[PDB]
Amino acid sequence: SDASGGIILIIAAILAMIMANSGATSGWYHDFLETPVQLRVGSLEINKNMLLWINDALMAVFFLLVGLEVKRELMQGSLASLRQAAFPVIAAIGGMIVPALLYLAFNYADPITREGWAIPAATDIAFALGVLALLGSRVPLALKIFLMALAIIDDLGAIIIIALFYTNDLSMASLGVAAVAIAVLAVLNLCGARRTGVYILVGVVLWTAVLKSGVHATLAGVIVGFFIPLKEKHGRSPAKRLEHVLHPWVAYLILPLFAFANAGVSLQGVTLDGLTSILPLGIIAGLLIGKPLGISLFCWLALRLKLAHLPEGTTYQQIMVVGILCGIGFTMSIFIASLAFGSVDPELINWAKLGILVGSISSAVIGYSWLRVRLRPSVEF
Amino acid sequence: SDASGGIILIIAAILAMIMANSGATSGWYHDFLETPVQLRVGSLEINKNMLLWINDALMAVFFLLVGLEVKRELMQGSLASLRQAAFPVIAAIGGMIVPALLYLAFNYADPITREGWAIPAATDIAFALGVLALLGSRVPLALKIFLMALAIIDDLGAIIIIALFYTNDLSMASLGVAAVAIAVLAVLNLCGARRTGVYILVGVVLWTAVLKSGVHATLAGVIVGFFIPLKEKHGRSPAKRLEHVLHPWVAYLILPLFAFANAGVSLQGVTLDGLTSILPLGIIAGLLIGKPLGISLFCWLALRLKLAHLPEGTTYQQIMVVGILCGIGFTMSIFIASLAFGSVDPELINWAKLGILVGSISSAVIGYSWLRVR
Repeated sequence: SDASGGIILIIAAILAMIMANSGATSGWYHDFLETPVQLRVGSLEINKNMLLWINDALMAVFFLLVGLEVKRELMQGSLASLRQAAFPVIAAIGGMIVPALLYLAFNYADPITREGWAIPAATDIAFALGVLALLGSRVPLALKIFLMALAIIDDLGAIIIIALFYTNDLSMASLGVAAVAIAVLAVLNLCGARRTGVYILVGVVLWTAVLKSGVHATLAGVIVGFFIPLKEKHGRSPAKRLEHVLHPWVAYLILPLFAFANAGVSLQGVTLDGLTSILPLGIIAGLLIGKPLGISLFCWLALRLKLAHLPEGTTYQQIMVVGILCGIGFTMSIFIASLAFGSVDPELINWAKLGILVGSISSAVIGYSWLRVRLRPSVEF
Repeated sequence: SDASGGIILIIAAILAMIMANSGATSGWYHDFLETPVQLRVGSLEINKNMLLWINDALMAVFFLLVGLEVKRELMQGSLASLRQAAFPVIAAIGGMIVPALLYLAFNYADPITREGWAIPAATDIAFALGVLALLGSRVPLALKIFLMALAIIDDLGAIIIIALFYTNDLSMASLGVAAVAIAVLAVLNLCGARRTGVYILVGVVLWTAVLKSGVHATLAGVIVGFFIPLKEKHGRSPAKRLEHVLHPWVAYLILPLFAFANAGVSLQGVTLDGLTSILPLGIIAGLLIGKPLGISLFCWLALRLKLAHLPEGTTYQQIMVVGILCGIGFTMSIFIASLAFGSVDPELINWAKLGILVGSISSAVIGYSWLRVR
């Protein structure tokens, strides 16, 4: 049903463009989105916009799910055995280096815009499986496994690196409470509690603790996911169950809402035909060329270097098309930009939005057409 | 396991007394509890204490559970049929009138302290079933049904009345959003959605909207509970399930935390031996005498007036003892006082805490000894 998740996502985002363009709404839209939000507890004052609380919450939840999933893979899936996992992993660290270097060579030596190196290295999972689910039963599962592993390694990779990069801002008190929350999660696991709500609570305390850092409040949900018990010992599993409960929310509510909030951009307001700025074309090159070339090349090199591939997907034809499909960073690229540029500049965000809008809808349509003539046609009669 | 829930509740409250008494901690305790909390959204500024957010949240959840339970009773339990429900209902409206009137006669014409008339009419369910579970398997289920019906009718009754009393404060915008949230709950129920989380979300919107009123933020959870589908059509029931999931939280976390936060009161600080003030003695009269006399009398009168009783509980001996057991308003009385006196005075709250502490530990020890021999 990730076809309807895809279409509801695209309806959301398109409705956000409409919102941010039409005069009658594009004012309410921005005055809502840029509304100041601050919380004061006696002397404690924490302030951000609406959009930043929204983003931090939504990505916290999303990466809670991603944490759950990457654990499941890491112990019972295509990331469990050192054999299977070799191919996606190699395909990833290559599907990230190339998108950056095509963007950094196009952004040579500009200390402001250098920091958005990790922008092409993102891939919007929902839009990829969204378009991919439009082809129906013609699509093999080895392909979706491969892609869903690639998206996760690259995105969680970028989030980890970005987490490591900006640390200057976290107070020792917040880091103390963070560490003690994590330790509570640990003891909670090792003492084995089925009750997952407790893990969630302590998780929220960890989130609030690092709340003054979107990348850390995001990474909080991944920590929470990583610390929820997996084993079916109970007869049921809490991690698997929770994940099953999340899947609908994060696909019908969380992502479409996030798109509705962060994909709206004014065009009628301003559309300067010169998309030749080092950011738009640097990013476009990082997604439309950086992704497919990185993926494809590193998979060739993976097969050569003794490391085989994930079964029944045509390495010459389909793998490279998945490589293109990796070039849609949409929501995740918007989030990464909103991390690397959120504090520094509000206008680099919009040109990044443009560049990644172009790189996305292009690698999505291009990847679509070369793929509609590569499925062996499920005949009906 | 409401025995362990009871003992963990009493450990929490006692630990709160220790907290608020011992010099080394009674400062941190109060500076934590009285810490200013304010949220600002552009021009929107909402501000309360830590204790007020804590109370509103905890009572929202609690009365979500109570909403669920009272619905379950209203359709599939002791409150379903007009026959069985007659006895607890009559026993309640009499177990509320008498506690007030014994407190209002003791608080004749004092426009400040009149308002706490609904303080003795509360009954801390957790402490009642907490001491009641200390007796073990000797306790019949008709008694627990009767008491758990009384507690709810009386407490939900007081909350409803208090909800209707102070309306002067709620903005038309917040009321508008409240009404539209409730409407969404309605449409969501009539279009039959299994997914209970949606009901919870809309529920939270309702809560947030009426957030500037503890009694309405509390009543929000009851609205949410009322609007969650009950039928076992799915093969399972979402309201029953959710209630089942709630029961351990609200007993092990919510109540002991609430008692740890609202039962701590300084004695070493001040203990004037004059507990003759119209509040302490009016309250004590309302709980220790008001409750048992109200209950027992209205149950006698219930049996007389054609309305029979709940099966296999001795009306002469046990019923009156339950009437005593209703005289422990502990947490609920604390909440009611924190509603009628939260905005008017910080010191009427503490004398209320004392009066209801006395009335509670006394009606619990007295109700205990007369019951260990029955």
